[PDB]
Amino acid sequence: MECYRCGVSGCHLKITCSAEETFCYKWLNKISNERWLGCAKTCTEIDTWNVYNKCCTTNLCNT
Repeated sequence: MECYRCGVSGCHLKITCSAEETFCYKWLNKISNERWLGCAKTCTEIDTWNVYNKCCTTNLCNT
């Protein structure tokens, strides 16, 4: 499965999650304009007031 990570200037990068990671987590920090996009094992959804993290089990579900 492939996900969508964010480089240093771009946010449309298609990476490949090894057989180890099959989850697509996309966290957004409406404070430090910083987001944690990548593949992980479990989910850590963070839907607060400024932060918004969403995990997926499909393809490029984090774009």
